[PDB]
Amino acid sequence: MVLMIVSGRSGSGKSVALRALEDMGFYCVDNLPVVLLPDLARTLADREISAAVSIDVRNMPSPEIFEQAMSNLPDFSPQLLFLDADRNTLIRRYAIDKESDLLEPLRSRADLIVDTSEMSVHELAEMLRTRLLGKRERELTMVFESFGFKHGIPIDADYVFDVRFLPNPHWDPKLRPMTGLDKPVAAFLDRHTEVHNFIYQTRSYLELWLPMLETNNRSYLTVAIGCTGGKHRSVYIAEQLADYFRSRGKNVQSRHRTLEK
Amino acid sequence: MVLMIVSGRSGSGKSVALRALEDMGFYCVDNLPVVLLPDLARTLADSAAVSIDVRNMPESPEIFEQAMSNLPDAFSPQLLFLDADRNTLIRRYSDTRRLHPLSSKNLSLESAIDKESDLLEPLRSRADLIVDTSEMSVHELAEMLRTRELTMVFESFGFKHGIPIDADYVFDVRFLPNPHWDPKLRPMTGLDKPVAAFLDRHTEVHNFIYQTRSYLELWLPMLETNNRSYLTVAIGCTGGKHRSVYIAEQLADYFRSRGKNVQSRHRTLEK
Amino acid sequence: MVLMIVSGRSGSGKSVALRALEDMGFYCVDNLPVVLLPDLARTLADREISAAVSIDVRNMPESPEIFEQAMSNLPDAFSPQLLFLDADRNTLIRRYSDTRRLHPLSSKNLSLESAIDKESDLLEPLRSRADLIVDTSEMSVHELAEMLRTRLLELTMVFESFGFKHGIPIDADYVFDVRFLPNPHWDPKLRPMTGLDKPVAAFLDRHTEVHNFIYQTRSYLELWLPMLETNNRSYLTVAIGCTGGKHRSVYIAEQLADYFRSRGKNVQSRHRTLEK
Amino acid sequence: MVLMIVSGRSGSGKSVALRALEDMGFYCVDNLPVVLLPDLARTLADREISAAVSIDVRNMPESPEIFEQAMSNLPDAFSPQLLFLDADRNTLIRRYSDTLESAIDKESDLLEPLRSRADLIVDTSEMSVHELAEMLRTRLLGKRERELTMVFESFGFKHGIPIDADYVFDVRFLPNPHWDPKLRPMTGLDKPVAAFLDRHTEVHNFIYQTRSYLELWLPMLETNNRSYLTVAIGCTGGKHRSVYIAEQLADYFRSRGKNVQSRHRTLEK
Repeated sequence: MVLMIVSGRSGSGKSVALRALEDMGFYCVDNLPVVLLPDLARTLADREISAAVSIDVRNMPSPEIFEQAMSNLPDFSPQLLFLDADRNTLIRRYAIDKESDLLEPLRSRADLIVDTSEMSVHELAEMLRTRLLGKRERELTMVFESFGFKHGIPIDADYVFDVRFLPNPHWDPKLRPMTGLDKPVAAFLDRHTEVHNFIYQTRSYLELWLPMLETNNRSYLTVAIGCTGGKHRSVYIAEQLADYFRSRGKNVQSRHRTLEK
Repeated sequence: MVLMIVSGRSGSGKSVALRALEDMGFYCVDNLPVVLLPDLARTLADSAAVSIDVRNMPESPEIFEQAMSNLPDAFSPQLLFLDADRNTLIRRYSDTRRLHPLSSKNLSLESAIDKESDLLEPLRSRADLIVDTSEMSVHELAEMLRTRELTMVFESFGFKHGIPIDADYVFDVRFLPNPHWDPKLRPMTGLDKPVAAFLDRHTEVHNFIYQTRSYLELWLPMLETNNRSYLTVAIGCTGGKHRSVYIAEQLADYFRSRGKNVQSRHRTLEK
Repeated sequence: MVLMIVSGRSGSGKSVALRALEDMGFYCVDNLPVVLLPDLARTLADREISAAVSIDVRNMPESPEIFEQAMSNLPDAFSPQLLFLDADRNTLIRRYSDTRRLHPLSSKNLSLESAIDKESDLLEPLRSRADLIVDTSEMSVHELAEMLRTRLLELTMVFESFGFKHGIPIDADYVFDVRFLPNPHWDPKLRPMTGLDKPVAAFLDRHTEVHNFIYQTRSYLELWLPMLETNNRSYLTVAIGCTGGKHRSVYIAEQLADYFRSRGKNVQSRHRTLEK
Repeated sequence: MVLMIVSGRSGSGKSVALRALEDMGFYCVDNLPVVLLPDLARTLADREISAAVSIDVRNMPESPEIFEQAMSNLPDAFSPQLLFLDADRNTLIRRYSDTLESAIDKESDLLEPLRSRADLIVDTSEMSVHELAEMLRTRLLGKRERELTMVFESFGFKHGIPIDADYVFDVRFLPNPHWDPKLRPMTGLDKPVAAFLDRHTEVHNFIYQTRSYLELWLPMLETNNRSYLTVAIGCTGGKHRSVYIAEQLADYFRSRGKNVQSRHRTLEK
């Protein structure tokens, strides 16, 4: 039923908002010409799925075409979000006076507006899931936590997954002082087909049971990833699994026992 | 006037192609449905770049054929199909989003990427170009495309007169059997049948023609796609009257028979 | 004592293995002719050391009878063990130095492609009898070495059942929560029995969704079981747990256990709640 | 007919010398027990092929009588020659920590039987890997003064083909490392630009198929009285792809024992 029309200054993060919608299951068309907007909708109404378009400084038509084109919308209920963005922040993400004026028709009719000035990629993403799903507190909350077996299995765990067989980044003495949050330890593991495959099959196995765990009256679901030391492999896989479900819209929380000291 | 259809398995770099085509000046619309392709085309007549992906491929080619049929007269379609190794795609995946957010879940990442080549077989089997992005970084795939028919020229020269400035390749044949052994041939050239009958009756000349045409055929495809109108292959002996004249015309007739667009020149006989 | 035979295509890291085997303590002889292998072996016996030879494209005798005949005469107090490293065709190509004949001792080859392929054909006798095989394709210099230090220093699977109110068993490697499956406490007749007692078993067996959990778990375990087998791990512990540890977990644990018995594995079952 | 015995203190570069002997065609056995020396030789005598062994501190017997008894037992058809490398204390440490002083000092005692019989002795102290390799061919193949000389030079097509070229190969179609702005100030002698070109399978295959094409004709080009052979590789700028491929081709023929010389026209400005 919902048609999300994303707009905003170039550099504010409209593409990020658009990708986050896709991960939930929206069907998104980027930089579609304004005039064809209704044309798209009728063909997707019969499809029965939620849509998201982007109107960008390269795509805005005379403000009369925008009012005219949005008026011909059939079926589906709309909503227009655009973000504002600091000049120095917009430049850093990538004249400006011509680009601020052109978007004024869109700037004036937007149902929601978001200041993305201080937000990172992950931080803009999660803010937007929150404003289109609601900080739902009465949903199950998934905790993904990384631990080291030599320090003991966390008492609160519901599931425990052993990752000790995957490629060990302590083998490279350059990486030995870093953690799984640090970009080189990550790249070590990404070059291994089996690290990807373990992440994928694990979240797949959880999603098999997530409907039956979400609905029975459970407040938490605790998933513990563990290696020998809790510094490298498990820290990576846990944040990885954790950020996976975040994109699915779920209520997720990550915590790394060995690193929180 | 050109309609750029970017395609490929997820992980192959089509997201890079659109950003590059846009930096080039195309109008880029991502994930426009197939049926509406001409309607976008009709509105632009008064060059565009779209992407056909697993998320919009209609899974029955008749939807693709019908949609391409209604394309306006002012626009010409050209289909780009970036691809990469199965395991390379798996590594490129950033683990935190559905590979196919809009269709049912798969057995494996292996199976996920494999069903995607099966589904994309029509776009790939009509693909004007295919780019194996398997070895490429972010920048270099970009630049390969910004850097985006051949005529081969075989010309014979004499070393005492200097190497032709337009040469790309230079092959020295001064060591092959010298036809100056028969004084009858000494005033003739390699275009005259007797000098040819000498050089042909020596097995070792065929071997050089053979190994040289083989070494060229190794790189001929990669020279064809990169923006070269001409490829100049210069054969040279000492005077430029005998052995080079013959061999150069020989290489020419080979690639002629392979159908190539070939053209010959003899620098020593044209003065 | 061990006679370690390193093999593999050119570019695969056999040279790395020998540097790794040396840091570990082998007496390493590179390119020794096959025929002299027993002669090397007997001469190391009275000194009581394990030695490492490399059989490569430069010494593989093309006639497998020469390798078997030589393997037959090896002394008694030595046990032969064959390692064979390989890599992707093109990865070998990127590894090559460009500046040294690939096969400096025999006929030149059409193609780098045809060279590396000719090499796999010549080494199939060694590859087909290879005790372990290592695809070094994704590995750096250090990690091929360190991988070898790690398993130079057979598995029994334990499936055990517990109750969450009593705490997770300390020896668990994997813990799977089953508290969401059909609860057999619906039948108060079952309430004093355990998951080993036949009526409870017929309960859980009657629900299609219990088989699905049993099936989907052992299949998820099968994904990693090969790598846990080669990883120098003596035991693998899979703990199934419900709230009480009497019914659902006791059954499911015994199920997974009997499954891997049928694939032939080394399994042993345990129930922490029934052992008190 | 030759049996080359490479030795020296650990860190002297004997592994390098051993490999360089292989690239030319010796049959090399590393770390063979000293006692087995004659057994190896008897098996290679029929094979009609020239061999090289290495005697190292990990392999030299503690009593020099076993080494001398063993070397006496060498068969007729092999002629032994013993090469011995030595180097400065600080230099040995440096090559080693890329592979106790009371240990190297106590270990110096072991090698004296070999050192005092050394037919050639080579100071590898100030030498790089390429330099030790090039020196050792010189002391084994002579100064190849009357042999043909191969000249490999890289140029840029925008500056014109060098006049002395005998063969000219165009590589402008290969992955251009100017695509990575990081490489733009470098040359093909700089390690990253090489690493760029190495990840490409066709950069390897081009170097190989070119050196293969040249070796097809080299028997006839060496023999007829020709003093020089000049092979020019050219890309547009003569800074990256050609500079790399040219030196690669050159170091290949260097390892073959040939008389080689490299020159890069655009970089020698």
